[PDB]
Amino acid sequence: KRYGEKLKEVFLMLDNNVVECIKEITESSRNGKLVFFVGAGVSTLSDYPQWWRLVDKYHEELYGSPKKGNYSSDEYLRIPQIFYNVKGEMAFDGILKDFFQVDKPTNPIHDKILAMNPAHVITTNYDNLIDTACWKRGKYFSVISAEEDVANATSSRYLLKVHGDFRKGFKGENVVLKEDDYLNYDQNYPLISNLMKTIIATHTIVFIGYGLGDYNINMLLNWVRKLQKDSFHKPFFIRTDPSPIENETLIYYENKGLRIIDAASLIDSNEYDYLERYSAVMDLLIESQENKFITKDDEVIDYIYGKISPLFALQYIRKIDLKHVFEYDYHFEVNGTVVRHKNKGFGYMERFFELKESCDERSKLSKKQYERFNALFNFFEKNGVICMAKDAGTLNTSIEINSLAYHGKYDVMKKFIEEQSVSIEDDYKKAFFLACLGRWEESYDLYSNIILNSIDESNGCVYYLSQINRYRIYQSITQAVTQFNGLGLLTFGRHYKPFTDEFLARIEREMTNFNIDDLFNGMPFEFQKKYKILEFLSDNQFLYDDTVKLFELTNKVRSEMSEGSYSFGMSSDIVVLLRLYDNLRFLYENCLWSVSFHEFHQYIRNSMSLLIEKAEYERTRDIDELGFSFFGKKSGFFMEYYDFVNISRHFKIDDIKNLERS
Amino acid sequence: KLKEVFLMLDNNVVECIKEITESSRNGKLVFFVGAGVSTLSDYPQWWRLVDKYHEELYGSPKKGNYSSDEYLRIPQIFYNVKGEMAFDGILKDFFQVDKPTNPIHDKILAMNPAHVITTNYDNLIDTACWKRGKYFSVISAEEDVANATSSRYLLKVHGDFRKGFKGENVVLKEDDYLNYDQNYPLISNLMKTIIATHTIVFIGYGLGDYNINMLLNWVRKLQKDSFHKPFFIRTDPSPIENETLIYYENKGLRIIDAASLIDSNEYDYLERYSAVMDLLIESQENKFITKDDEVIDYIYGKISPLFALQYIRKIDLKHVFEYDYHFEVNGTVVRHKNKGFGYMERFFELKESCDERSKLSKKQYERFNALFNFFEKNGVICMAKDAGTLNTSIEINSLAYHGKYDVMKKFIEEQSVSIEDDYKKAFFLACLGRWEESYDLYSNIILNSIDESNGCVYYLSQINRYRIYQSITQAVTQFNGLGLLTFGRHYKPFTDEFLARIEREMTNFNIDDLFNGMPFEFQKKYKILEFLSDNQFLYDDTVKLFELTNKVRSEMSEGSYSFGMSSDIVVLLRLYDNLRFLYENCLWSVSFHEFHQYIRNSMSLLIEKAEYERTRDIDELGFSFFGKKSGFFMEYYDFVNISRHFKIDDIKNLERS
Ligand SMILES: NC(=O)c1ccc[n+]([C@@H]2O[C@H](COP(=O)([O-])OP(=O)(O)OC[C@H]3O[C@@H](n4cnc5c(N)ncnc54)[C@H](O)[C@@H]3O)[C@@H](O)[C@H]2O)c1
Ligand SMILES: NC(=O)c1ccc[n+]([C@@H]2O[C@H](COP(=O)([O-])OP(=O)(O)OC[C@H]3O[C@@H](n4cnc5c(N)ncnc54)[C@H](O)[C@@H]3O)[C@@H](O)[C@H]2O)c1
Repeated sequence: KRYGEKLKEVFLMLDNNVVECIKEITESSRNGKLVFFVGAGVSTLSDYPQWWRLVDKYHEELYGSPKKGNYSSDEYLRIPQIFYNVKGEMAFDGILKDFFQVDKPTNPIHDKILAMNPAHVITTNYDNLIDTACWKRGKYFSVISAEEDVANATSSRYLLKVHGDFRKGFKGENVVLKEDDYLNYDQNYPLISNLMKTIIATHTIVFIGYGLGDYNINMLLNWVRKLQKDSFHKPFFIRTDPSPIENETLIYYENKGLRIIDAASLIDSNEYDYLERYSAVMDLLIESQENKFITKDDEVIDYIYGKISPLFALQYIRKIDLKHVFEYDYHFEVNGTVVRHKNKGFGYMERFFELKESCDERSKLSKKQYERFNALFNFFEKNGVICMAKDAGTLNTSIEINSLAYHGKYDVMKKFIEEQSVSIEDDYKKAFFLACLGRWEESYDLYSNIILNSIDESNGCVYYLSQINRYRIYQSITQAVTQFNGLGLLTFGRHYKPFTDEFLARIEREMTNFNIDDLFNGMPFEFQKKYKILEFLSDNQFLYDDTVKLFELTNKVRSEMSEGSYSFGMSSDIVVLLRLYDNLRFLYENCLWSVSFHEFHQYIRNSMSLLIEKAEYERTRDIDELGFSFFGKKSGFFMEYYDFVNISRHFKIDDIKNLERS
Repeated sequence: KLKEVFLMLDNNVVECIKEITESSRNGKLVFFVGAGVSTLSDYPQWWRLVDKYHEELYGSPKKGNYSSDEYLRIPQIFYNVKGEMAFDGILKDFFQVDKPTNPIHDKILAMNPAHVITTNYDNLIDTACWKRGKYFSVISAEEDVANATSSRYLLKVHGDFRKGFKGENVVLKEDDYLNYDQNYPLISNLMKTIIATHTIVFIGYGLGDYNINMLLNWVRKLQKDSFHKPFFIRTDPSPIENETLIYYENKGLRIIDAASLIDSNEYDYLERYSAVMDLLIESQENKFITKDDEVIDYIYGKISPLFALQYIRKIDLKHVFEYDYHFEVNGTVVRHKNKGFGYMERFFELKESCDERSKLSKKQYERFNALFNFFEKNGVICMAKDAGTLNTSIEINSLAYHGKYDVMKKFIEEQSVSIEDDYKKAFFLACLGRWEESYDLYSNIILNSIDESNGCVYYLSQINRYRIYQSITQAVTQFNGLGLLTFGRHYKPFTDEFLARIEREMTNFNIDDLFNGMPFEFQKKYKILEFLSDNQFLYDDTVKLFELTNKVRSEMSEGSYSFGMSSDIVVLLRLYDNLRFLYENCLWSVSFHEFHQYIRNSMSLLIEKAEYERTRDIDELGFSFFGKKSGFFMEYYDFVNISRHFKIDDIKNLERS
């Protein structure tokens, strides 16, 4: 608690450089492209026998007593080999076994490194501690200690254990410890050597547990020396030695390709408080990831703008989608009021609403922030966002859909189609209108053209939506052809051929072995991060949770005793109606063809029928409980133009008769 | 016609085709695309330019086959003597030209390759990609590796002229090849890491290619049998001899000579390409069930992982076989969306006939026995058309269902011997009133399941622990706020430290990603369990109940009287199947409120239908002797269900109605 503030004090103290390091690392963490090269120090915390202690065992067994001290890199690798060569190989394995067979505990740092959502973890350790913490937390990684495993992996995420491991047996052949092990590494570990390097090239590397004079750190530095300048992202280093890095050192290693983050300088601790140093440099990143470090109105404005700007390409956003956009930090209700939800940090949305309420506070902001605030205000007013539920009141709700297709303006749609397009969005709307009028070959051609142009235009959204709509158009064409060939000729009295053989053959040939499941995955990770809410558009079926939620309308105990638990003092009727309206508006305003499928019609029918049945039952129970004059002819369900058109479009004669007689 | 080709395909060919297809359905195939593919699109073959340099340098063509040396030297002699400008001039002239995406390009992208490494300077693979609508990050220069934005890559290992038709952006002359790893260290490694972790299928190269031969000399060094032998799609007119087939096969390759697959004239290239490319590999994407033993092996492969569980819902089986057949609640099997050999019908025929079972070879009768036992226990009887007199029975062996609390206490007290006993003990503790002990035991099981296993018990323990934590949180919420008034005292079932610890431990846990984070092998083997992590477990049954309620109430209003089987039997069958599945697998989902509501609705509809069918014996039997006898009557299981899943208000309402 007090330290929490001290962590923030450290955070305040962080020079721009440490903040930048933390910044890129935290962004990388989120992108899914961080890797941690975890060395020995992170396990000396768990007391895993340090190496000098084993090099020392060998010195004492070999010659007779411990060395002077300061084993260099050479002695680190040669005393093990001398013993191996002179005292034996089966003894070498016994010394190892005695020290390394001891099961140690798992440190706090092991879960922090894993808390940052590391894409992979490279490690020059034989211990199975990263590999146990992984399991405790549930993070499944593919451990690669041996060459044989490089190809027999399962996940793309990896626990690359360079320098082997004792999973197969405590023998110095299953690990890299002595001089020859390190000398012939490339020859004896070709695939693991490469896997480490490709990962270093692509993902961001944050070293933790190594010295700057470590053998491995300086080996990688010589490889990176070869790499082309700016062909690689510089790796970060976490120096947890117990003192400030001599500025000279900082520079040399900085130029060699490191970006040190000395903990000794970021906090103050005793000479032997190694864990403290780790936690300091490690916590700044963890908290920073959570965006807990934020105080200014400009900061929350920038955060919300960065989160919201990509959605401007759309026309309407469902209230449920906003929950996923903000990562469950807030609940977005159909009523338009938003509430806090598992948010441990600054109330940025509270600040945004407070700014909206008061003009002077808005004037306090800068000019660019003022423009961003204006844009966000416009977007929120369009999508229907109100202040917090605490500050709520007699909020109203009206349904309005801006779409010529919904209102059946066939003449206006044809006139628009006949016009000359000016933008790709106009082409998308034209294709949707063509599909709505039954002209499906023209819609397919226009969607193909839009797909061809968007990829070059860098319009990922239109590209994705056009691909989905083209697939749906192809499916509709296929089912229509099957129906016409199966029964169309009989009922019509004559065989009808709306589509020529050449077009059918061409579409069959072009869309062969097509898979809509992998469409979203292949898009760049930037798009997947910005527009994740659209993933559900690629699923085979949807609107299942909404259908399941209809059970509440079938409840009977509510009439005897109802608490209005749904939302805040709202019945399930209003919630379901607003959910249906939101779904309808989102589908119709975004020009999506999925409206024309059986599932949507069935969902609409079920919702409307259950709502009307609940209204009738409520009226009957009200009449029964009180006198007949009380609600004798009261109508618990009120209809409007939108309900009329919905019923007309989505109900059959049998459904209407069943509703009327029910 | 390809049927004959298929028939002819030797075991070798079909084995190659099998692995290539299967790797693709997993997402691990990679195509090494060479020059030939682009010559199908009449792109200047290299020797055309080697010969252009050999003419502007010397004065004529080499009138001979360019060796591996002259391919790389003639370009360099010209560069060293005629300069960079002209070198790049001929480059612009021959290569600044548009050519069409040949058919083989699309075939390749139809295999949905994970990556496409290529030694081509052209952009034909890239165009086919955009046209197909398949994205790939193109890496053709060192810098591109660090700035890529996708997992998939179009690694152009010899550069491309996308940055201009200069020779500085490509590998063609000799110095470029000699200093390759020095100049392209990142792309060199990337290719090699993919080769190691993906199945490579070369296409567009000859066995004597410089590149093919260099890769093979590196695989020699791998020297740990840690590499998947790369397939090589030969497509030269003549048939590959045997001496070479042996030598190059030993050197690391798996040749698939198209000449052997299909006969052709000396210059029929797109023909040899297509046959091996799609008319075989792509056309063989399906199964090859043609023997009495392959049926048993396939069924055992699809059914073995389910042995870890105790019972399987019949409806869920629809997803096990990928919609190949419809499984009905009454135990009947119907064909649906299956165009290949009928293997379940063959299995049923073998079950009926003992001689067919005797025909099975050794080591396969035990698998048939296990499958027969599993199907008999699950209740699958036979195919629909051969249906006999189906029967209905109820049997739940779960101890907690019958409310034998003392027996569960004794079981908990007794020592455990296997993690299954620990799971049962955790379920018993949850059903007895110990949330802390159940949580601790679930955590213990999660910790101790590190050893090799199917990963099922670990996943179920995680889900159960999450649900138990949710129940603990709700209990605390209604204790600290309402427990004071309910009992008049501040009841403290759990200490603050335990609550804080459990809150801290899973503050980052997200049930949504629990299934995705599991190994890929588990996902393709135990996919049915995914629905256990959301309300999708109870979607189809609820819709069916709604439809049946609507139909039954419509018939009630009409007043018709059928003389056949009751139309609400499916509701009872689904209800009992769901109860058995949830109770025999020791799952906490039995405690959910939506499950209680569904049970209440189903039994209320059943009771209403029974009450209506009770009174019909006075109208239909009063005007004519013709009538019916079938009905519904109370029993122990229904009594327990009602006592557990109904409130006093619902029972009073049913009594009134
Ligand atoms: N060969 C030797 O130099 C030698 C000989 C005898 C004793 N020691 C002892 O070993 C200790 C560490 O030296 P080293 O061999 O690891 O090389 P080192 O000090 O270069 O270690 C590099 C990294 O290991 C981490 N680390 C070191 N000791 C740690 C600890 N106790 N807990 C957590 N992290 C730790 C540090 O954060 C550092 O970043 C020294 O304090 C020294 O007393 C070293
Ligand atoms: N040796 C030369 O440099 C040279 C000189 C002049 C003419 N040619 C002519 O060019 C042809 C191929 O020359 P190469 O040295 O590249 O052969 P190659 O064997 O090196 O070709 C490599 C791969 O490309 C394939 N391939 C060859 N021609 C193809 C085509 N037109 N379409 C599709 N795939 C094709 C081959 O089957 C082989 O698998 C020869 O038939 C020859 O008549 C070659």
